[PDB]
Amino acid sequence: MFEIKKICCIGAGYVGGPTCSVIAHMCPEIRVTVVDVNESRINAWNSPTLPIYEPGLKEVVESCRGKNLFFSTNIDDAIKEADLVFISVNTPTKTYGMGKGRAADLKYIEACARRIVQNSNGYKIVTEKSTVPVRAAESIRRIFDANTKPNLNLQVLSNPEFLAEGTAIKDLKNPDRVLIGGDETPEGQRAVQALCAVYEHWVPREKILTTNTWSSELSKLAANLFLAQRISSINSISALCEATGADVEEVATAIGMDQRIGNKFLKASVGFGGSCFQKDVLNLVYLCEALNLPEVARYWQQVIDMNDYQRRRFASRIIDSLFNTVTDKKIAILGFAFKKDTGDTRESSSIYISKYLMDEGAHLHIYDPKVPREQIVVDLSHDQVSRLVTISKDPYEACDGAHAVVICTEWDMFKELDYERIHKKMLKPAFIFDGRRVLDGLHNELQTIGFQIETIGKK
Amino acid sequence: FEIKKICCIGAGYVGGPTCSVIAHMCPEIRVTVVDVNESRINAWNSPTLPIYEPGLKEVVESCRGKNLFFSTNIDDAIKEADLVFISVNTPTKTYGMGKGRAADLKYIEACARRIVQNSNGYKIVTEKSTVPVRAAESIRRIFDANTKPNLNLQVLSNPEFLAEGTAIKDLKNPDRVLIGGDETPEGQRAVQALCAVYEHWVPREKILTTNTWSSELSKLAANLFLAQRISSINSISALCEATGADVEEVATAIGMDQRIGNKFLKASVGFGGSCFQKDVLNLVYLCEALNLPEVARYWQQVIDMNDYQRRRFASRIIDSLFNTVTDKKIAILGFAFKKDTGDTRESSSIYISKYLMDEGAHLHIYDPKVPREQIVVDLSHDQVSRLVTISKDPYEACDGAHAVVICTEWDMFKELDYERIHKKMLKPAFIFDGRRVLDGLHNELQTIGFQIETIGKKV
Amino acid sequence: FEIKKICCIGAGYVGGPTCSVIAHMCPEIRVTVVDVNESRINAWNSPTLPIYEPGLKEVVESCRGKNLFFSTNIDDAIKEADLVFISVNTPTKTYGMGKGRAADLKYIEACARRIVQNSNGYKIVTEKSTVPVRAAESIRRIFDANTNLQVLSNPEFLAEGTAIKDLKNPDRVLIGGDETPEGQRAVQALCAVYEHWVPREKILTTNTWSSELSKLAANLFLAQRISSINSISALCEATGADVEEVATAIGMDQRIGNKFLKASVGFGGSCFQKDVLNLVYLCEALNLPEVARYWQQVIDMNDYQRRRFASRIIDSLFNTVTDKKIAILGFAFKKDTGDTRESSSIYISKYLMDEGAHLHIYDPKVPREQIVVDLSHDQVSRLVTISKDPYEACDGAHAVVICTEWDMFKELDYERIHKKMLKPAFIFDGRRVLDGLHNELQTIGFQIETIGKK
Ligand SMILES: NC(=O)C1=CN([C@@H]2O[C@H](COP(=O)(O)OP(=O)(O)OC[C@H]3O[C@@H](n4cnc5c(N)ncnc54)[C@H](O)[C@@H]3O)[C@@H](O)[C@H]2O)C=CC1
Ligand SMILES: NC(=O)C1=CN([C@@H]2O[C@H](COP(=O)(O)OP(=O)(O)OC[C@H]3O[C@@H](n4cnc5c(N)ncnc54)[C@H](O)[C@@H]3O)[C@@H](O)[C@H]2O)C=CC1
Ligand SMILES: NC(=O)C1=CN([C@@H]2O[C@H](COP(=O)(O)OP(=O)(O)OC[C@H]3O[C@@H](n4cnc5c(N)ncnc54)[C@H](O)[C@@H]3O)[C@@H](O)[C@H]2O)C=CC1
Ligand SMILES: O=c1ccn([C@@H]2O[C@H](COP(=O)(O)OP(=O)(O)O[C@H]3O[C@H](CO)[C@@H](O)[C@H](O)[C@H]3O)[C@@H](O)[C@H]2O)c(=O)[nH]1
Ligand SMILES: O=c1ccn([C@@H]2O[C@H](COP(=O)(O)OP(=O)(O)O[C@H]3O[C@H](CO)[C@@H](O)[C@H](O)[C@H]3O)[C@@H](O)[C@H]2O)c(=O)[nH]1
Ligand SMILES: O=c1ccn([C@@H]2O[C@H](COP(=O)(O)OP(=O)(O)O[C@H]3O[C@H](CO)[C@@H](O)[C@H](O)[C@H]3O)[C@@H](O)[C@H]2O)c(=O)[nH]1
Repeated sequence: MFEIKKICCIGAGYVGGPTCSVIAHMCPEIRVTVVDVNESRINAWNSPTLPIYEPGLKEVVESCRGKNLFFSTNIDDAIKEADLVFISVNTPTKTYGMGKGRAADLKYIEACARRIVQNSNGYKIVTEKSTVPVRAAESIRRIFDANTKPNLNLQVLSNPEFLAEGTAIKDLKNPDRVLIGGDETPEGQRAVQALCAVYEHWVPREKILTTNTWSSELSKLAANLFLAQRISSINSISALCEATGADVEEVATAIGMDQRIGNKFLKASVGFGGSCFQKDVLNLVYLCEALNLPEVARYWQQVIDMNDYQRRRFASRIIDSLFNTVTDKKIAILGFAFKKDTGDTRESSSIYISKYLMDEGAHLHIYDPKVPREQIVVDLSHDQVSRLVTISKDPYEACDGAHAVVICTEWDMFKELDYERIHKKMLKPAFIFDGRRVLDGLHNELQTIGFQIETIGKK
Repeated sequence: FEIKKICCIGAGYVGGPTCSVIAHMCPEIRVTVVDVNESRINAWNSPTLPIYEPGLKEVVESCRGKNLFFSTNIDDAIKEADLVFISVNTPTKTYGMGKGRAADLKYIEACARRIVQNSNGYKIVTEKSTVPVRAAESIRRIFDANTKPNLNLQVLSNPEFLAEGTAIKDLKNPDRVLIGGDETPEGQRAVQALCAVYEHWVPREKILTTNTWSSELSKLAANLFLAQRISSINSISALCEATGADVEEVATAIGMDQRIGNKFLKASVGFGGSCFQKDVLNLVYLCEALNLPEVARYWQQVIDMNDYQRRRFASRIIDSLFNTVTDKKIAILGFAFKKDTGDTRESSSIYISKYLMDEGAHLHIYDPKVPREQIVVDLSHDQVSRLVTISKDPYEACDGAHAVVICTEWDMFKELDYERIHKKMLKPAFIFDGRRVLDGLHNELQTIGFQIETIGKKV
Repeated sequence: FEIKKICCIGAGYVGGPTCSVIAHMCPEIRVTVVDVNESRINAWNSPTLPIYEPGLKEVVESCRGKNLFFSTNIDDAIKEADLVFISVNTPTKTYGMGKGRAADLKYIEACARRIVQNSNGYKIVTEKSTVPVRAAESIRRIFDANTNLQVLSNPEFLAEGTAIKDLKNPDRVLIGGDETPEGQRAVQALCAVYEHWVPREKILTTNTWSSELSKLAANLFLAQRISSINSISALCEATGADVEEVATAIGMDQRIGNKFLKASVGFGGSCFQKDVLNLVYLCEALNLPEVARYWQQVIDMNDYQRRRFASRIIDSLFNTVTDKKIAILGFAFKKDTGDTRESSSIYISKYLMDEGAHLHIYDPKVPREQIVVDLSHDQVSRLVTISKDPYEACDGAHAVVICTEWDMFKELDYERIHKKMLKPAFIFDGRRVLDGLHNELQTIGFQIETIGKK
């Protein structure tokens, strides 16, 4: 019977923000207050230009901002007034100690939990939205039960997020499903039903799926595991195609017409990237090693190993094709973002293709149309960067007097280039290693030009 | 030109149904299925077909005697037919080099050589049999080594995608038909000619033409992807039992992401059937042939997971019976590898039954459609005489037993009288549900006094 | 056409002697030996050459400025030459993919590209560097791209220290080339150069790959022998047999030969280990792990032999060597050279340095700056002294460690050495140079331990 009147969200990031903006927009009589430790980020949200850009987000925020939606920096009063409290802070991979470089660090989630119980009174619904390790909600509950008061009654729910970077507003206005996890006790289900009620304001009851708490946490990770698996699986197929004279695009199409298999996430590449997949896989493999599930640990670890194989063997072909040495040779790196049409570099296959060539002493010239040059120096640093790396300002400068052109990001502009011009002003034999299949179709015109072309999944 | 006479060498789970469906759809084409096995051809020409397949008996009776024939006269059949299917079995080698891993092609080769010994003029030889990549090239060399004047034999790949239990449905309305052929003129003659046969009931949009190697590899990749889904959901199942999450919940949340799909996410004791294990093992072995050890161990994980799923389940039964099962009666419900078939090939029931037989148990096995003599054959290799009993009905098997092990998801098992089953079971009585069919009946079952444990649910 | 002008890119231990010997034999041919190291070139034009090779000083001074030249000007040497030798180094890559295994072909690639940037008309490019199999296909692809040049293989078989005798009286010459018309003309042209002083029966012609691979295979067999007889020495030590008797016995069987059966602390030198590693790394790419791990045993045994010997010393010195003066007699990798590439002396010294031993190192032909360089990367200032004469090195020494078979180490006065060593005294004979001299040393009071004696 509980009705959720005011909402607070700790963490105004890529998840915290748009999620609450849409809630605000869909349920005009609910107050949505987004707070965050980073005072700048909060300010950019009330600013004309948003901290994170998502198509349609500005329209949504500007619709209810100041009406029922508020961005604020006063976290404490947001919490003590709220009915439901989202925890949407980050869980970065631990950089030291046990689980170094795989395990998730809960220090921020724990900070939200302690600050909540500090400022809370009466009844409240705490809902974690961050990708957490299974039973991380058990920690939030430990903390709350340890620091209890009279009339304090805090209920912990899981409500993970699923939006893809790029389609967030669509993916939230019209979700494939909404996921809510709660205790299978009466205090839980009441809290589950309260969060349902909020999602019912624009999400049909049929797409709202309720589970237990650990099913919901585990669901978040596994969805990413299955997706990343699909890519590693087709990538391994692409290796096999090159050895047997098959074409991986032909094999993809045939596989994906099996409706039980489906056709999404089958485009073989030089490796997947992004701030989410590899992190979640490592998180799950570390969790498994801690629950004495080595069989399961090493099952999922093959998603990473294969993705690491895909990248390393690309670099190997380049060196193997360049007469086994690539030291002091100019090489063009076309594309630095992990996927096209973005400026995000996180875990981009190009960082590692570049780092491999940099270990040989190749003189790299890098071009991305959207990535700032100073970001590329960070991703390659940690200098060896000054001697070998050079961020070019247009593609043709990168290919001038180069041995090879390496395409590492699927930018559509790379499909349009003047490979006539590039060839005259390259060293011979000129090579093209395309690791994003963007040059599919153009293979014949390129050979006759004299270009030597090697692409993933075709001999 | 038109194919007017088809011959299919191999009257098994592929050759029978696929040919019945062609005849039923192509009245003007004479379809003859041949086999070296006379009892089987006898069964085909009888009111009791040699396999149980929903709907197969109507389709056969629909045109048997008119354009559909079953004979042991292989030689005259090859001679008469325009198109010759190769649809013989391709088991894993149980001996020699690659024992336990490599595919055994002795049955393909015998077809190829019989085909050439029986052939004049023009024929299209098509292999449906799942084979290693480059396997048609062998048939092609055998034909080239034994060409006689006017002998023109074209070779095609036409992998089959039906699933047992849904064969007539899959054949009558396939997601796709895949044909692999020479990029040469004679090959395109051959491929167009086979497209014409399927174009009688299969829309041209759903007919995929590729080269021979892509076709064979697609069939392999399709099966690998499917089996991977099962191993992936099963690996999640083990993690569920350790965390308290529920695999049926997690599966559901995962499958509503349309990029993943909701098919083939039903955790089990282990996938069976003639093809998944052997096809993975084939691809893995072939990867070693071609210096691709990374790919080999990426897919090897599919089998290892499945074998761990099975061992872990056997272990629950034994650990929950205090690690001693000697002379304890155990009911085994379901011996078929899936429901709606009589095929037991590689059924998890076999491996589960064998684990319990090694512990000295008294197994009473029931299954609605698997013939009695097949079960005895599958557990022999007597241990069977001392330990194994085939039960006429499920209540007999559960009578005086310590536990019920459900291995096949036949619908009837959910409908049993467990009230009755309990009174005559030894106490404490266990139901180990290896297929999640008793889901939602757990509360009722516990009050009846039954102890129920199922894949992917924390005890 | 008769080859009238020859260029050799790379004036090292191969390009220098091999071209000196070509010039001394062929007075109607102009041989210019070039290199980027200007100090190396200048030393080749000096009364003190940049390498110690017996007979080499005579040969060079007999032609330098008649038909033998050493220049920094790489381009004109190629432009005007009829034949360009590539004799540059192919080390083991210390970086990137295959670090510690694969051969670095960056110096070959440099020649191939400078040749075509600096040459017109007809020229013969010969690969004398020890390359992997099919590396001559790579130079061919380069030349057929930036387009008339022919590519040949002519590996060298000279061993350092005997380079002059081996170049004047070779067992055989190996020339590998294309099986084409254009190729077989270029091969018989190089034969003509060698036929001035090598008989035709001892000139062997094959194809490019068979030649590139014969060089590696030959060095494998050679290195395998040493390791093989070295393994027997450890067998001898445990059964009281004697490695020299066993070796002598083995070698009387004509089918085995009597050569390369001298046990030792471990084979060194620029090539064996890198060539074995090269071939192993070749084998992985070719999906041949048995061949790979077969030849890998040639390296493991070598490393074992050195370690076993280094531990011999530490164990015998009552298990501790910290702050103890030890003499290292012999830093070159073999006798009659000053090359210290992969000398076992480096590996024993580095082992002894890890124990904190103060080393005093002597070698007749190795210059002191090389030893300091070889033993570093300070730890060296603290622990390593370089002695002007041997008796200085052994003054107050706990032990004398012989790592090189310089004939003069017999000639020493171990009466005198023993009087001024700390007690008890030890000699560790890593080359068996002291056989027969034992009883003397035993009576003098020296404790003598060598390779292959219990
Ligand atoms: N990036 C994505 O596409 C998705 C991310 N996620 C989850 O979101 C996490 C990070 O989310 P983002 O919004 O992308 O990152 P973010 O770092 O932009 O957002 C988290 C915000 O929380 C603030 N914060 C951290 N600790 C705090 C504390 N104790 N008190 C107050 N504010 C605090 C941070 O300053 C930051 O602005 C991931 O690790 C994952 O768990 C889930 C789905 C997708
Ligand atoms: N059973 C299935 O679900 C499917 C299997 N496949 C593939 O189709 C092939 C056939 O499989 P099944 O029909 O299940 O096997 P099966 O063993 O039931 O049928 C093969 C038939 O071929 C006959 N045969 C063997 N050698 C012969 C010869 N030299 N001459 C004449 N007849 C001969 C056998 O007696 C047998 O009746 C396999 O390669 C399998 O991988 C493809 C799709 C579905
Ligand atoms: N040392 C030996 O006994 C033999 C060695 N070989 C092979 O012959 C080769 C020559 O080895 P070494 O002479 O001992 O080594 P090295 O290091 O003495 O000679 C290489 C010389 O070439 C110069 N060089 C390298 N790249 C150059 C370039 N691009 N342009 C101009 N000069 C360049 C270097 O400055 C150096 O002085 C090696 O590949 C070796 O494996 C073959 C037979 C015998
Ligand atoms: O066919 C394909 C599709 C994608 N990719 C690669 O996959 C990577 C990841 O792309 P994407 O899925 O957009 O990553 P994210 O933007 O981080 O979003 C993922 O991670 C989020 C956080 O868990 C989930 O909400 C999303 O559903 C999931 O797509 C990229 O580098 C792509 O190049 C391929 O290689 N082939
Ligand atoms: O979610 C699932 C789906 C299946 N299974 C099991 O997996 C096995 C295989 O199931 P299914 O695919 O229906 O069996 P098959 O009849 O062997 O069909 C597969 O193998 C055929 C032979 O290659 C292909 O033609 C089909 O496309 C492919 O589905 C059976 O033991 C099932 O019980 C599960 O455990 N969970
Ligand atoms: O019976 C023996 C023979 C040699 N060695 C050791 O082997 C090493 C190398 O000796 P050697 O073969 O002379 O070395 P190199 O001077 O490098 O010559 C070898 O390596 C050259 C480069 O590949 C080839 O040209 C020669 O044919 C080949 O003998 C030295 O450290 C020696 O002490 C022994 O220990 N015992």
